[PDB]
Amino acid sequence: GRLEEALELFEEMKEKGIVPDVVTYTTLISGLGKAGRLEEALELFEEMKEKGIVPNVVTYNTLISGLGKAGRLEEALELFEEMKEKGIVPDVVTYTTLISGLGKAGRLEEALELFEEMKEKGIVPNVVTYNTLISGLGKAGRLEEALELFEEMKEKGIVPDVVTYTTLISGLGKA
Ligand SMILES: [Mg+2]
Ligand SMILES: [Mg+2]
Ligand SMILES: [Mg+2]
Repeated sequence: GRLEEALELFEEMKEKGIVPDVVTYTTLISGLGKAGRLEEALELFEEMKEKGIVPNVVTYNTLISGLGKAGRLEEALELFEEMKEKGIVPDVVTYTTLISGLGKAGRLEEALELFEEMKEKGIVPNVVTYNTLISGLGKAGRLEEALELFEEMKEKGIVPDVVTYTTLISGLGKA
């Protein structure tokens, strides 16, 4: 939790000619993210790329999570495209965050497109992914597609929970 001290040592090591590496940057970017200090995490991320330190999936996940949380979806999507271009493979956490963020932003057609894509890449969606999409479809009156996803999740052995059922029961009832 002691971020201002960690940052002090970080500055100290650079001043002593000890070169930070991907672990150093990751730890700090994560800590900064969790501390609300997203802009500072992003500055460290820029810096690590200038120094030739290559970010990894943990780096991208942390920033995308932070940006998604903050509603900064255009920038979260920029990082997502960048990570795929660098051949850093996104994982279920990356997609969940984006589909959730695009969810909350009511950009539902884009969330469904990412959902399609994650399945093409072999990333297995989880109950959170399905719940977000089914909720979004449910609220838009797109009941038939919500029911297809509900059927799909059961078929894949993802077990629905009470919010999944509520959403659908609500739709069938008031629609
Ligand atoms: Mg920036
Ligand atoms: Mg940029
Ligand atoms: Mg770019």
